Amino acid sequence: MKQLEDKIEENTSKIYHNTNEIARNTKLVGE
Amino acid sequence: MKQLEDKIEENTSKIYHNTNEIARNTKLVGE
Amino acid sequence: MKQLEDKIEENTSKIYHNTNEIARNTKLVGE
Ligand SMILES: [Cl-]
Ligand SMILES: [Cl-]
Ligand SMILES: [Cl-]
Repeated sequence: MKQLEDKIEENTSKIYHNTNEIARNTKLVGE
Repeated sequence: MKQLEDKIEENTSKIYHNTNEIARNTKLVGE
Repeated sequence: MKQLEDKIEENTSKIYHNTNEIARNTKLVGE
């Protein structure tokens, strides 16, 4: 349970960083 | 358990939206 | 529990593929 919460959080962190990288790419492809 | 399922689903939703944004960027960088 | 671990892993896999696609876009927007 605690390790599963850990694993969920590792995913949440990866998502957070992906969102920020995507946002950078979005800006660079934008007019 | 139910809240953990919730949290997993919040991640799944964030991923879904990231995938669609990535796809938009992929198209805009494509020839 | 086992299915929840499954679901977490489905998210981890989606994230992995998103990270690689983002990286491709990052390179294509880079100088
Ligand atoms: Cl997750
Ligand atoms: Cl992207
Ligand atoms: Cl993601």
